[PDB]
Amino acid sequence: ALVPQLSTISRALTPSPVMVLENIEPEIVYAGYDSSKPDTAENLLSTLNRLAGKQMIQVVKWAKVLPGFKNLPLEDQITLIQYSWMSLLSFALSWRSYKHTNSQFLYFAPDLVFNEEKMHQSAMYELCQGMHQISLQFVRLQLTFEEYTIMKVLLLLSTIPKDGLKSQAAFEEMRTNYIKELRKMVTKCNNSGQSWQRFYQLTKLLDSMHDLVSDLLEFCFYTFRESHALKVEFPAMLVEIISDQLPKVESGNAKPLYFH
Ligand SMILES: CC(=O)[C@H]1CC[C@H]2[C@@H]3CCC4=CC(=O)CC[C@]4(C)[C@H]3CC[C@]12C
Repeated sequence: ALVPQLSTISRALTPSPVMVLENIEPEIVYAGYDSSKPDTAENLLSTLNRLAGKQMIQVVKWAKVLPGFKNLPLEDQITLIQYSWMSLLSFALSWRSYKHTNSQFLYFAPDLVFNEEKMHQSAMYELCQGMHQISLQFVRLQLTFEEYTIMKVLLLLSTIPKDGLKSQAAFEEMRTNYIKELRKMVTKCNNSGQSWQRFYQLTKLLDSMHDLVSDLLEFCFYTFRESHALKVEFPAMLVEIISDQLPKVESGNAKPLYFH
């Protein structure tokens, strides 16, 4: 007589959150690097900024379909993306470096791979070495794609306003759920000692991104404010993001969340 509103088939066929993360992972983006131009800081940095703007367009499309993110107030979704963008892009850079070059180079894009020489020419050498160190860590830990996709969501949820989000409870719920995903993901089959040791390594890695990202942002805000004198160009997307972030971070309104 009445139509069952529950779908057994639907629940059974719905993919796990981890499988969804794999399904929504953005496709690789090209930098549009032109080797006919000289490899001076002005050109390399402008090209990386253009690449960043293209990558952020895809990050936003990804965030729209990230399981759980839609549950947070809109204002909070926008805020987390703005506070975490540098952590997401630098972590993804190490991932590509790890997968495409065994962490021997920094794989910004298929058409723009930095070797030591480009790192020096970029005038961002020490920062490049810092992102490279994360890539090297991926090799030591043999980071898996599943672990990486969960950690990336955790990074999106790693920095919040000192004040607070519109819904701290909604945020905590999502953050706790994804930490649970990582927790289960590192569970072996049966060996708590090894399982906790790896969870510790992964969370220590996540934590280490805050100091790296702070240094990346210091340099970013610096080149941004002196873009005219330095001739470093930024695409509309980055001007929007940085114009919002710079004052908030510099006034002490960004609060990093740590595991340790
Ligand atoms: C121009 C500048 O200040 C540099 C310093 C840190 C650099 C960013 C470092 C992380 C990064 C990784 C990418 O894969 C795309 C470009 C970005 C997002 C870089 C764009 C250029 C930045 C913002």
